[PDB]
Amino acid sequence: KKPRQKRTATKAYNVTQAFGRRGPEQTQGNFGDQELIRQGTDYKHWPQIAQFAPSASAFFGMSRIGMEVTPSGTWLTYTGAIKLDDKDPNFKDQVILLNKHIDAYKTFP
Amino acid sequence: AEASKKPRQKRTATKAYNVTQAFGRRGPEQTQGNFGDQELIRQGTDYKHWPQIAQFAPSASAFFGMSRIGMEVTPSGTWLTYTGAIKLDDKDPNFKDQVILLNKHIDAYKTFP
Repeated sequence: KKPRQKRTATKAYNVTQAFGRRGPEQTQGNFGDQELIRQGTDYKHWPQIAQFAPSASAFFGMSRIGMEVTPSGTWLTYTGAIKLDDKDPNFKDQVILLNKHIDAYKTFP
Repeated sequence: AEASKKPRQKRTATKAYNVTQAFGRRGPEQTQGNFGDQELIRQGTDYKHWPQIAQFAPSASAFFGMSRIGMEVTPSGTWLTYTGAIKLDDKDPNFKDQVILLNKHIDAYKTFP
């Protein structure tokens, strides 16, 4: 429907449907437990996750942007690091939240 | 330019608060931004070809759905790491212009002080 990068996951159109199953491959997303995958932006903690997502400006501002041609197409590559605010009183909760979702697929039945 | 108060990832660069001010000088280093010619650097989202760049920026949902996310703890703090690739549309008539525009900005900093 939308280009992948503009899709918004919800219960009606979930993370697996929008972005593919989570897995170890370089082309796959690795982020989200079963609850987040099932619900996308309907997830109870979506606001606390979304606080880390870049604005279009920040995405093109902060990131190392590349262009690669592979057999499947031409790709805009991006890499970056976003510093958590360790002064933020919720820092400890933000670490626990990200810990619950990074590579959670490894524990799925 | 009260824009400076927002966390780095929520900043919006404009003529009043440019890419350098919001996101640091472009450069080659591992977590230094490399994107933008002199014109985009000075204008941010006022750049008159911004919409044709922003079409490739991810939604929050796509950012956490598409990307490889990691977390690092270092002497500087805790960092959310991210890598990913966004496919351009080979079948879109505007594809060649899209490639020309992104190539205009990738590592453009190399050609000026």
